Amino acid sequence: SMQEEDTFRELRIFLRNVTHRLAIDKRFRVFTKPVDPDEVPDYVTVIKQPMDLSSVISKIDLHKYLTVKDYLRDIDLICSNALEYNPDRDPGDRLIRHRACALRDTAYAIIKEELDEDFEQLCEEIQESR
Ligand SMILES: Cc1cncc(-c2ccc(N[C@@H]3C[C@H]4CC[C@H](N4)[C@H]3CCC3CCS(=O)(=O)CC3)c3[nH]c(=O)c(C)cc23)c1
Repeated sequence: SMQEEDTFRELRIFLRNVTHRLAIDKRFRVFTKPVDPDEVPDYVTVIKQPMDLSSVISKIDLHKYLTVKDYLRDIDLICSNALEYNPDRDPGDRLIRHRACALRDTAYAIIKEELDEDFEQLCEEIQESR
């Protein structure tokens, strides 16, 4: 309907704002763009699907997220990837794993405080009717 196009445009607005707020945080710089293959030449082999906050914006714009839940899958992907690709005790790995977890925790916390559950529920129901 028209009532439904609006619902997803509002979602896209919501998600772009949250994503922007993560992307401007200095701790998450490492997650903002796709990996530089010169810096980590084996990344593509170790990680099935790279994900990053730039890509998440592109996906929002491509109407790829119909629910916040689907969005959070990709935030969770950004984080799990980092935990997978940098597992070691060394401080460089610990630092990025911390930041990965902090990204994930921040996203969820913004969403907890700012997403209306009835809005998310409406998004899920319009989605389920397709
Ligand atoms: C500028 C840039 C562009 N593209 C990719 C990266 C990048 C580099 C290194 C790692 N992982 C390292 C694996 C081994 C070797 C050292 C250490 N363990 C680890 C470096 C950790 C470092 C990352 C940059 S920081 O400023 O956040 C401080 C901690 C990378 N690992 C990744 O998972 C990603 C997404 C990129 C990346 C950087």
